[PDB]
Amino acid sequence: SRMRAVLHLEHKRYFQNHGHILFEGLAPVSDCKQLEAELKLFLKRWRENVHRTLPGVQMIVKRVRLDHLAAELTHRSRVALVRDLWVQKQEEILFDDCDCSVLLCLSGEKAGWGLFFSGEYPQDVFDWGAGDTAIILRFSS
Repeated sequence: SRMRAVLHLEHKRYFQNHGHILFEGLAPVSDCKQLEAELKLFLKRWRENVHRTLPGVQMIVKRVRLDHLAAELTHRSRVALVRDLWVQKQEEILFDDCDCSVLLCLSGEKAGWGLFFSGEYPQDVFDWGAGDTAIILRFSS
């Protein structure tokens, strides 16, 4: 089982205040590693919109309620996943003008960890070992 997660008003405050927020254990480490395993395989750009080939992406978004959480932080009625990127390093996260992005770490110490943010990726908030990958999720209203 997994507890139901709930945004506290302080998480909202931190995001309103800094324009981003970082959550430990945002998504289950099991779904994460398990998705990364299918991603390393899917390699016969390849890394763009992996959700159009792997059901695991939209299942994490839908089952961890990232979409509703994103909307809640940004005071939107509804957002939806419109794009994604499987990245190996932080410099691959380029500007996107969507309502809210969520970086989700797939492997390593920081696996299952997730960062919500709008605009350009926040340089010194989150990073992952050279052996680790992550996936960036763009949510739009």
